Amino acid sequence: SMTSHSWLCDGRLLCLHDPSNKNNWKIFRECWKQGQPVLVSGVHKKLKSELWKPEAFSQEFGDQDVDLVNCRNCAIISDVKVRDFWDGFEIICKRLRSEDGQPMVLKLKDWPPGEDFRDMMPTRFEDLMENLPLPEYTKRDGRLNLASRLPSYFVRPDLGPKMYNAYGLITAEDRRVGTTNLHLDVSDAVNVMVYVGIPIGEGAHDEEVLKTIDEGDADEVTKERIHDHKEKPGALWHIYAAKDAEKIRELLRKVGEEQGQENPPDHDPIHDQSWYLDQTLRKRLYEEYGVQGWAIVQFLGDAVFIPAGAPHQVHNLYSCIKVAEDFVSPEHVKHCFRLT
Ligand SMILES: CC(C)(CO)NC(=O)Nc1ccc(Cl)cc1
Ligand SMILES: [Cl-]
Ligand SMILES: [Cl-]
Ligand SMILES: [Cl-]
Ligand SMILES: [Cl-]
Ligand SMILES: [Mn+2]
Repeated sequence: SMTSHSWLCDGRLLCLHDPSNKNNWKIFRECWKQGQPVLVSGVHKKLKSELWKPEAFSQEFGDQDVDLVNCRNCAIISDVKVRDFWDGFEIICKRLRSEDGQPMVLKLKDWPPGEDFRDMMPTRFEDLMENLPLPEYTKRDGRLNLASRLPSYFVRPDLGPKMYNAYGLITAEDRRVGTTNLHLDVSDAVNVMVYVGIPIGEGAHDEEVLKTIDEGDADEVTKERIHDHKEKPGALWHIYAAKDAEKIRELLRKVGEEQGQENPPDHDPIHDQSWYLDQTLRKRLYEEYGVQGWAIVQFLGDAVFIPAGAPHQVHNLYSCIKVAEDFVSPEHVKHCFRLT
């Protein structure tokens, strides 16, 4: 039967089921005030699916110049055409190859660039902004979004949204790599999975995806969305409470020293955006520092709410198109204040 919500991460994560329900705020706001992330499913059913396909982005914008990142080694591929990324999104025999002759796992950097999403893609902008969940928090002029209402004593987010496009990580060695490394934001954010591309060529890659989710610490109910409902999984997230950020910095300073990095005692390994917490590091954070996180699988049409100050990392299972909007809730405005 249809219900309003469920609890994932062994009861520790709210999952809303109706993205446009006028009463969602009554369930949301208590979890949000406690500094927890929230998942909202079903946003893909509200969108115009023809606007969010890789072949359309290639046809309309393919002649623009961009830089890519090689996810495996962080090498920058400079000044290529954006069609060279899009045409390899799902079809493995079209991907740029490294010198070993293997197809690369690539991330499309800063595209559309800076604040240009609205100017470059006005119809996509309308379709996304009109269908964001919790609109009093997430719309540019929502009553509970302080972004447009704060003086210069607060760090204000750029004008959004921002698009995040990258291929899926494939191999057993790839399990230790991030799509986006561990970092934090001083604003709140909502991140929507608008498209998941499951390839063909090296298609039959189902098995390494299940081992990644299982070793990723995903709960038993999350494993049921695959086997029972056949939903498309996009990306594995780990999110940590804002209150645990300094304990994470202590672990990463100790590990940086063990690995012969030579860092001053005060340097900030989260701001550096240079670490991915693999199974070994996540277990060491729990056992040695007492810190538990949330392991979240973001399926097609899931919106992940990330609280200001919360350290988080992202590992794509398949090729993903994500679109994110920043906002400033009253619950978490302390995180962007420039004094004390
Ligand atoms: C039978 C329906 C309406 C179909 O979606 N399911 C619900 O109960 N939805 C619901 C979601 C949020 C709130 Cl706050 C209230 C109700
Ligand atoms: Cl907080
Ligand atoms: Cl458009
Ligand atoms: Cl709302
Ligand atoms: Cl990164
Ligand atoms: Mn982020």
